[PDB]
Amino acid sequence: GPVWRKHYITYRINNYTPDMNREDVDYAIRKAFQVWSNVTPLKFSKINTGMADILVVFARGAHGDFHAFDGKGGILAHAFGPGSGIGGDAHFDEDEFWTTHSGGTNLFLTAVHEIGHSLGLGHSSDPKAVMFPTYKYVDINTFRLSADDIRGIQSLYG
Ligand SMILES: CCCCCC[C@H](CC(=O)O)C(=O)c1ccc(C#Cc2ccc(Cl)cc2)cc1
Ligand SMILES: [Ca+2]
Ligand SMILES: [Ca+2]
Ligand SMILES: [Ca+2]
Ligand SMILES: [Zn+2]
Ligand SMILES: [Zn+2]
Repeated sequence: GPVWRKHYITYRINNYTPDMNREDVDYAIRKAFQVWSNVTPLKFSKINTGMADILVVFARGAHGDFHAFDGKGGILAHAFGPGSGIGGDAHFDEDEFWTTHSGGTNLFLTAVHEIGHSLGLGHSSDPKAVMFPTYKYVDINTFRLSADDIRGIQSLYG
């Protein structure tokens, strides 16, 4: 049907992963959402029934990701552009070992990046902006966002 929205976005979480703790995914995804929403004119909303805009699914390198990247570290996940259905969703290398709160890779870091890809604009290309390709494990404790960066996205279409 006729799709043309620019404020209210939908979201859906996969089966809470097989390993990754569900409560952990909700907390990490919740915090990232507030950071992306509180810095954006477009509010977001998760559900668990009807179709949604940003869909988060856990899979191992196979369906793409450049002939299946890794499954034990390296990258964490990726997301596509707009569109419908599949478009706007992301895939996290579930095969690997994810660590909630601490122990390695946090869901928050991937949640913020994955989310920004769906809504957030282009990247910065610079070892500092929460979007750049270069991966660097960093507990959310230091996950800080430049005022100019967040202010630019909110000031653009907001
Ligand atoms: C050109 C292909 C890019 C692949 C790079 C790996 C992939 C990119 C993506 O998420 O889309 C990935 O899984 C990934 C890459 C970077 C990060 C990060 C980060 C980060 C580091 C430090 C700070 Cl302060 C903030 C964020 C996460 C996942
Ligand atoms: Ca990985
Ligand atoms: Ca989608
Ligand atoms: Ca896993
Ligand atoms: Zn993928
Ligand atoms: Zn990116």
